[PDB]
Amino acid sequence: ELHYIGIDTAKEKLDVDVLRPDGRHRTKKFANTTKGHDELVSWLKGHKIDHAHICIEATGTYMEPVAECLYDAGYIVSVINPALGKAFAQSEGLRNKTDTVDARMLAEFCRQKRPAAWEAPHPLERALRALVVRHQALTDMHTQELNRTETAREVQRPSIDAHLLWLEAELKRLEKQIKDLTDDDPDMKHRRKLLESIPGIGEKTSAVLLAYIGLKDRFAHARQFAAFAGLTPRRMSKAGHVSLRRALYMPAMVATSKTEWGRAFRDRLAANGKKGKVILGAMMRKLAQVAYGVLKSGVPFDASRH
Amino acid sequence: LHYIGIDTAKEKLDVDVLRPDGRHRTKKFANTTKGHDELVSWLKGHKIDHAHICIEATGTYMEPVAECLYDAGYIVSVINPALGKAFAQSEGLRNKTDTVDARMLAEFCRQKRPAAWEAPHPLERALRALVVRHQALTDMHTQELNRTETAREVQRPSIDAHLLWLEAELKRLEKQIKDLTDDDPDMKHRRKLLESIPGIGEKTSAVLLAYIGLKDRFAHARQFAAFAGLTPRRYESGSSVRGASRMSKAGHVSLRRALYMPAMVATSKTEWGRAFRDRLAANGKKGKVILGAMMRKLAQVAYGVLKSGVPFDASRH
Amino acid sequence: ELHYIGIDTAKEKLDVDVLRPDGRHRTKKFANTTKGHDELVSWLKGHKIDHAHICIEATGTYMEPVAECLYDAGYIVSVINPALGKAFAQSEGLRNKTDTVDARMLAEFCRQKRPAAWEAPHPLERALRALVVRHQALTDMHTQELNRTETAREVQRPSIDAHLLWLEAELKRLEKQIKDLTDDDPDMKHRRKLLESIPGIGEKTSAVLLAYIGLKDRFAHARQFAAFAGLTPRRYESGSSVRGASRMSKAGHVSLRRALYMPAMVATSKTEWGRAFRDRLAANGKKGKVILGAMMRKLAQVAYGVLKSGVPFDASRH
Amino acid sequence: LHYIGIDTAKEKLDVDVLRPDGRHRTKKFANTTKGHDELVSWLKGHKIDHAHICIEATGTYMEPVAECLYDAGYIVSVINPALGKAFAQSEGLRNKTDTVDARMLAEFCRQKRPAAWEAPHPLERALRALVVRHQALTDMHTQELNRTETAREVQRPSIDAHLLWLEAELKRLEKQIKDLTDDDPDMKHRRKLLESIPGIGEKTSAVLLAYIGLKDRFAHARQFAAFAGLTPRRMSKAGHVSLRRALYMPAMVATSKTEWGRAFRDRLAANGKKGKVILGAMMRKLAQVAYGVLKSGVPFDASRH
RNA sequence: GUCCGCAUGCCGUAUCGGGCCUUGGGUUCUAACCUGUUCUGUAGAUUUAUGCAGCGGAC
RNA sequence: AGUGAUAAACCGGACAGUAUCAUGGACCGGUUUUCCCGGUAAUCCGUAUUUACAAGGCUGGUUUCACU
DNA sequence: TACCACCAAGCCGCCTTGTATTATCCCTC
DNA sequence: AGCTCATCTGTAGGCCCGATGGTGGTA
DNA sequence: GGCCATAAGTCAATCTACAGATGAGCT
DNA sequence: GAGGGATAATACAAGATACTGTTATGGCC
Ligand SMILES: [Mg+2]
Repeated sequence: ELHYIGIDTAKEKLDVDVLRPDGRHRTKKFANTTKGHDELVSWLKGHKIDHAHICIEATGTYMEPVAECLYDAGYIVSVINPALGKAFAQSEGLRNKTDTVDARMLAEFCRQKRPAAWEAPHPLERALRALVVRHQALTDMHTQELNRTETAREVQRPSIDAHLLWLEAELKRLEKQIKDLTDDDPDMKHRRKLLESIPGIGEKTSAVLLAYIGLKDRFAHARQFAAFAGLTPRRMSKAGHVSLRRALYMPAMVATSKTEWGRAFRDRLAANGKKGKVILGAMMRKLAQVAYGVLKSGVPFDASRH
Repeated sequence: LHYIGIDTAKEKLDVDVLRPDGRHRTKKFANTTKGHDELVSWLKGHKIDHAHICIEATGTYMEPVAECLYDAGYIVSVINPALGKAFAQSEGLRNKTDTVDARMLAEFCRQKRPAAWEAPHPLERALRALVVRHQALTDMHTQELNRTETAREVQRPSIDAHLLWLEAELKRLEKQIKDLTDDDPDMKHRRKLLESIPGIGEKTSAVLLAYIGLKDRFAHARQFAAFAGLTPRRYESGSSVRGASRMSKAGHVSLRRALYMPAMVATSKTEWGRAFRDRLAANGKKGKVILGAMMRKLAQVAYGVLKSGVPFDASRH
Repeated sequence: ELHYIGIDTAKEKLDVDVLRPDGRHRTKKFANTTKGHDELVSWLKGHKIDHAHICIEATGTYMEPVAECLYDAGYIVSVINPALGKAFAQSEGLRNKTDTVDARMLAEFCRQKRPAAWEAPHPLERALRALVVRHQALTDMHTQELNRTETAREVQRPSIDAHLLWLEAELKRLEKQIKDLTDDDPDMKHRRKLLESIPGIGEKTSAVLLAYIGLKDRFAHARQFAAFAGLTPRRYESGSSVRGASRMSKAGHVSLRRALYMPAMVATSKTEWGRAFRDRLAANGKKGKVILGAMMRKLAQVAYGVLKSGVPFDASRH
Repeated sequence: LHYIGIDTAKEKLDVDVLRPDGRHRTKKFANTTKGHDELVSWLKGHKIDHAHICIEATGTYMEPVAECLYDAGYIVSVINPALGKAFAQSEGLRNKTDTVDARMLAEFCRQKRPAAWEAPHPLERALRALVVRHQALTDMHTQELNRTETAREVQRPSIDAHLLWLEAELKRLEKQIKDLTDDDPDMKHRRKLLESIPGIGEKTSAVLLAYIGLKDRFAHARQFAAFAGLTPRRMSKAGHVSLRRALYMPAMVATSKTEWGRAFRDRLAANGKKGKVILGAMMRKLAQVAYGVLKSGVPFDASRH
């Protein structure tokens, strides 16, 4: 006795499809609102559905309320990468693509694949990643305006210089807001110190790594976390968080250039005859693994191991 | 019930059994009559009485082993290679640049539980073989036709000699097809029904029989249209993603190829065709769009007329 | 007597290649600095070169000072579209040494084609376009931060809301700076009112149009200004077989093309003469965006027409 | 001197004359033996007895009119169409029509002053035609060979019957080519020089001679390498594919089996070059050495390499 | 010999940007008609090849 | 930077192909959403040959070596 | 003790002209 | 003075150029 | 003097949902 | 009454798997 539910999410609506143990489908549309989420739970209890595994494609942040609602209702929620769903639909031989089809396709995804259960991240983890991605957003905007000074007309410059001062201030404000967040929590304070002990990783990179690694050891292996960033070869897969991947490139250079263990790594690969960026790609992968390793070890970085 | 996947190749087979408990027995074999008997014996050795084998439709290299296991007394499924690739990509994020392993096909078989494959009737195999040979030589004839336009004088003897040969051969095959369909009383009758449709003649009917077959495999005419890849492909999500509808093309190309000129003959110089054309033309559709739609219609009517078992009735349209 | 010079510009260094009437070359590289620009002029006068036609590629802000320098030093300066430059290099050979267009190639471009002479913009024209493109940059960033509010985390919202305020303030400030520019000059003040008289054009669109049309009427026909914005269809007819389909060329300033879209949408919807234009097109098998693309072209063409006429918009003419 | 630009079509012509004073004169003609005789007369109508005519290398529809005007007494230039298009994009940014292109070729002619086109010798034209036909039948013979691999048994009589026909025809042309060569004393000797190179045999010698021709129409051997599209820009590939493809198998036979070829392979292998990069390099070399050997007029000498 | 450890070797070309240039074609002929699908964006998801080598532990 | 010489050295990833596979979204009656059952030669959603085919064109960069 | 300067840097053919298929209807020997 | 509401499949080319972060080494 | 093997054989993340602009008539 | 010729359509994009031949020469018989 286990139902398999599939929810295709939109901004406004929720298309739901319940696959019963007998094999027949029940479907109903709902509003993607706090009210319409309570309507969904009531409609499941209406049909006497107590145990169910619910599958839902990671679709912006429109699925996040209902995923947490159904988790709290006491169901098994799985939030799948939508690339998998796309591939599954093709494997299921489906020609047309509609919302009703997708909700059914997700129900069958749930039954066949039996995906891993989804856990809502800790409030601190959610806060930290929010600040970190906001910080990258301002940096990008600061870089836009900093490029413009190069070829700016003299009537444009007062505006550009003014904007740069604002952006530089706001950037510092967040950096403190981040520091306050990690310093308050005893665990994050300690874990961040461990990351900064790695030569090549500083204030900025340590925050990014904590945002994606989290409080607890959610990864079982170092190579898993490296793969999660899209750093493991397939050429690099690039099948992982781009914000995590981009944050490691400049750490990789200062490591391979101005550290002992970095130059040691650089020279070894240089000997075998690797190009500059190939070595950097490799060092990005290594920094990721070492970062996860240092945290699980729970003791400062030790160069002797490398 | 065990689940087996076979990664077929020209020279080697690669086999992966999945036991009910969940352990993998694996062995490679030669893709030969000997190595097919080795497989059956190896399966029978490990006390594998009932199993569901899944094979990719790679080509003619997988056909003997599929027949061997069918005879041995197993459930053989022969899957569209695109489904296998898509399945591998649904199993992981980074399986794009990877082969579909025998293990993957066993998992495919367990999860999907695909339909059982049936070997075609020897007569159906012969017909489809002749029909695609006929298409092959038409293409070659067309090549040489195009060459006559801009030929040099020293080349023309060679091109003209080839054209004679190709026309003689095309004519020989057309008789060999006619003799095949006439000899069998079922095909003779079913062909006559297809030709009753206005827009469908001697060549198209042979192509339709080659893919419809003796038995009525398709439950609904809709499905035979989908089989040819002639149905539109909807692409809709939320209130933003709005992909324009287009011909799916996810079906037999040999079929889809054969229906275009019929569609053009239908919509142009036929009562029921013009009627269809005008209605869509009024609704504001392009010329080639109307043909694409008529192609789907002909396929759908072709199966409909056979399913009825009576000649084409214009009143129904 | 007339020499043909080509200058291949870079950030730091100039690369000059004189072509003599006889056919021999003179080559000398210079620094791309105020000193090196005066050094260039002296060097040309050194070799008794008073009459010459200089050809430079339009690569941005590194080639502007030297183009000014030579124009003032009494020479015919042509500033060519780099797309023309590359196409010329490919017409000279099939397997060219490099894909780059060197100074020698530019000297040759100048000789064979005798391109049109480049006139330096008026300080006010150059200032107005500077402010207008700055305004469009801040509008883009404002739109970025607007989109973010939709899906923002609550810890992020204070930062986004704060930025939006700054951007909105800056945009108001900059719009006033534009208004004060045009209202000071009696020429620009008059021309702006003539533009705004057109239904579907207001304060923002008028400034963009003035920025690209300028003080004087450089275009002979109004169709040419529509082409300058990249709003004219692109035909691809060849022989009998090769017949494609007409789409917008988009071969022109994006700043103009982006500025006219919402005006066109206002015109066809609310204004009488626009609605009239929409309907006649809509009668034929013409889709919504196709009508907008058409109205965009029309608005540009009317915008120029009105300024050339020198009298406010008159609905009777449409 | 007048600058005339002919835009060619299957049926019609679009002539555009540009006078020294700088005024256009347009007049259409039919692309026929009659309409070519009209053109000659109409030019002499406006007292044009000395002009440079520019026309795109467009199919074979411009071959008669080019031969006509060459015989009439004009400087005919037949330009690569890729150049023409590039020139059109250098003049403007917009629109592509027949009326534009006819006028455009007059401007091309004036500014560029392109090299004069010379009609091939009948034998050069015949040999090329046979060699081109021979490739067409080889490509068809391969199709039917591939088809035997996976053929059904009812198809197999048809495929085998076709192969026999194709093999008979290939053998026939190879003789027709050999007869053409052995008759002409020049081609007979020229081909013998080509075959003397280790790595070039019956097949390749005919292909090379088809594109080199009777006269030494290239100044240097490195020019002929460029004409095949074998020179690095990665290979440009800006040349005859028929000439290019013919050298790949000779290149393998050279680098693998011949003494001078192995030497070449080894030297690049020492520097650390990939398999196909060495083949790419040897293709260029065979082309260069082929032309060199003909210039010399002396059988291949290994010493030089 | 098997299984399990690994911040190990082998494999690895990051992510974002900025500025500037653009003087149609046909017609009943240039503020007319025919021909015309703007310019930019935003957010989220991603758990090993441990595949093969080493090195270590347990039985 | 020209001109002449070059069968040398450096720079070099050719072309053409073949076979095979493919059971719509839905609509119309029941049930009283879908699912499921029955029906579909009708209506709405369709730019064929998941690459249609043919012919033609293509006069190197540099380093040595001479002469300006 | 706060401030400055490096650290890495790949992409791979273009053009111009043409035409066939099949089945049904209409015209001529 | 303020608010709504008009469009919905995707497809121009070229040339000049810069930032990121975290060390070890300066003033 | 007629047959037969055989030399060569790189590629550049994937998805899923979403939004703004400007100017004129209306409120 | 039967056989041959002409016309209908025109912007293009977007699925997978398995596989082969070319030529010329030094090896064989
Ligand atoms: Mg969805």
